[PDB]
Amino acid sequence: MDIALAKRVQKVKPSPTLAVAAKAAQMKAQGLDIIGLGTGEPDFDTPQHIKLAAISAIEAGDTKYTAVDGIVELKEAVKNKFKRDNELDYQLNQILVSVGGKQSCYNLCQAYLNPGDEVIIPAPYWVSYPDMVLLADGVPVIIETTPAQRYKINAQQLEQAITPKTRMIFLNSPSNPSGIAYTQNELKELGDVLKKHPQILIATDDMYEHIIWSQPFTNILNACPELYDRTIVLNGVSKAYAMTGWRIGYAAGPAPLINAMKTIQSQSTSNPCSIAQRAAVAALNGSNESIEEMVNAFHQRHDYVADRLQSIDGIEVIPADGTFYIFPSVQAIIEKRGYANDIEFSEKLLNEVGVALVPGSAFGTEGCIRISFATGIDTLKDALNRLQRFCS
Amino acid sequence: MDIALAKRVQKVKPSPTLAVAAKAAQMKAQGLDIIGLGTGEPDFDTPQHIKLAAISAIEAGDTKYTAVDGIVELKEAVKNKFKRDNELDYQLNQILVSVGGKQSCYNLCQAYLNPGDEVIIPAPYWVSYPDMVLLADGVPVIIETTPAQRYKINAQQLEQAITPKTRMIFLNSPSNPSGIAYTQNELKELGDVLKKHPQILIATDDMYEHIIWSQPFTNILNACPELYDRTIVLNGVSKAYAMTGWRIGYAAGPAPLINAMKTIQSQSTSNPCSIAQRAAVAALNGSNESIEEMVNAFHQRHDYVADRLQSIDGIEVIPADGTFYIFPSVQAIIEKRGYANDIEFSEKLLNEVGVALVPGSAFGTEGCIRISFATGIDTLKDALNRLQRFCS
Repeated sequence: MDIALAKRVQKVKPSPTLAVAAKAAQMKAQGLDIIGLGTGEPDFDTPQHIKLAAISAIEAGDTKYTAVDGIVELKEAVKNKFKRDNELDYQLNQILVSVGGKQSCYNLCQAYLNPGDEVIIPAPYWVSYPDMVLLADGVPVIIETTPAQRYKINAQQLEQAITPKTRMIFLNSPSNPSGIAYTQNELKELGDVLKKHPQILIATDDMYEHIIWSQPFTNILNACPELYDRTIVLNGVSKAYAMTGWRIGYAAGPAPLINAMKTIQSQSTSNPCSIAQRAAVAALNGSNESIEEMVNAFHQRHDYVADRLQSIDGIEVIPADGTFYIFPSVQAIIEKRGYANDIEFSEKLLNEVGVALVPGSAFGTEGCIRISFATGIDTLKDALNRLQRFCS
Repeated sequence: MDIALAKRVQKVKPSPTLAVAAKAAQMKAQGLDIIGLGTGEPDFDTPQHIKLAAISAIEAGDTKYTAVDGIVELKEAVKNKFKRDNELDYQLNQILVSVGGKQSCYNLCQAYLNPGDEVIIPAPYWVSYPDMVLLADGVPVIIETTPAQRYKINAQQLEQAITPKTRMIFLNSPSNPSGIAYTQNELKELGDVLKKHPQILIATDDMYEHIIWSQPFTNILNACPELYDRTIVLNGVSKAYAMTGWRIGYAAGPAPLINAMKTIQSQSTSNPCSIAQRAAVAALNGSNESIEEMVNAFHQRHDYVADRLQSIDGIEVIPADGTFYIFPSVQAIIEKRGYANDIEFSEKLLNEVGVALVPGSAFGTEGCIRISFATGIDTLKDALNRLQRFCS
């Protein structure tokens, strides 16, 4: 009598960042004093001129289907953003507007990956990279890194993991969860390895491109232009303009790949919310001021948090270059107390002092925790006080 | 030099509804005198109370991540809409809000179907049914119907199509492209066959449920409530409330299937645009004044269009029960003028008098065309004058 389900969903698990978020929302909605230091979104509202454009779009009758791959105003804005921000040249047939940055990745895997294809994924990785590979029947090949490398892979590791079967790699810099960015010198060394394997497609996820303070943002294509013809660039307005719930991402890459991704999209979501596309145009075509103000605040919150974590015995802290995440290791605490792993550390801490985090093993790096400083410094000081009490 | 693309994407060919829409848009954009008769979307704005609710959600800052399967106000409004409209009972863990009703269908295939699984699809079909089945490596099993059977399958056809590997059926009533609705009598005769094959999931697509005039709407569960355990109901607001651009659909069925579909969604789009969800809450909880207003206009247009198509020699026409489509056969003309098929008929009609419509072959019924009367009652009088001048 029991309904049998698709073998492909048994291979993955539901988003565990989103499960921590939903655990804490529901505990909060039941009256409990919980603090969700595992946020995926800033504490700023969408800037006012983006709102007025979405409102104004609703009043004009922009409530219809559009080109599946995005209205021309949006694709133009994207084209000009890649020229003016990243000195990359893309035609409009190389651009695809999608329903969040996550879908861009999902379309890429469905559009490109065949059963058994191996995808190099550096750990610590964004939770969804292996699940999106697995849903397309690819094989995640994880490269584990340590604080002794500031959580960045190196050329001999990469060459070691590459195989005749490997057909894609994800490079995510600035990284969710670590907050670390590859310098240009370092990206050059990785491109050198990659130019020797022409069958490998390079997916650079630049979603945190503007949330960076230790250096100006660079990506693999600035470092090694030679790889242009086999790189998809993935990006979005989610984090740079606090438009998380608007669900607008975008991508640029080789025309045949973009057309295939568009094929998957026309058969799953068709076009994104047309009101949200209009909002996105206002964002990309607007001034970066609300960015600079947001990023300055994230930076001062980051320094506050990193220094708080430094004062807690048993916590080894690696400072981020960007994003609103920091990824310290609680391994010393796990060992002295006898917990199985960072999951138990996370469950105990939630249950004892009400701080909800994402355990590092959800990202492939056991013994760490992911802390988001995308909330106000008052929430931060409270939560870190609670984490300090727990670690005593 | 060239990027190789995934085998699954080679199984699907571009949508013919999307290609007619885009080709007519270039022809109007160059200045030719084109009338579009192949839109899949009403010519009404989104009603004011929905628009107001969305604007107010923008100003209120509901611009962040929600629960992946939808805000609880919208899930409750779906629960009550199913109880109120269709006398079906569903709990919140049986309901999933998706990025358009197309995504509900896509999530369903990815969550349910295993490679080799056969899915029964009555012809004429919505053009996306077989593509979505193939993208999940399932195998479409078309039941072909004739204008004489009013383009409906009978019990004998459904029994002869079922095999050990039949796992799903799509029942789309009222139908895109035909406009025909099954009666409760005919559905029960179908449910009686399905009762003898418990392994078949039933996917009833009721997106056009309110766009009906020939009879009260009923679906397979009003006909055979016993099938409740193995039926998922797909719906949405795109067609009833003129909200295609908003990208909100919803589904109700068995909790373990709804949860796998949620898993797929959590790894592809996350939650749909939070602004659209509030707009959807206003639509479902609102009055039905917009719909009755829209639907009677469509009834008036259909009746005019149908009366017209009878008077044209060589055209046989079956009147519609609803939707904004009519699906008449031009086969007598293809023979007479020696055309290859409805495709050559459709390019020649668009070349000669600039009427854009969709050939019946795209929905799997050679020799018909889909006319859509979701345009002005004035524009329709002209479209149909051009149609004699082509056919007479």
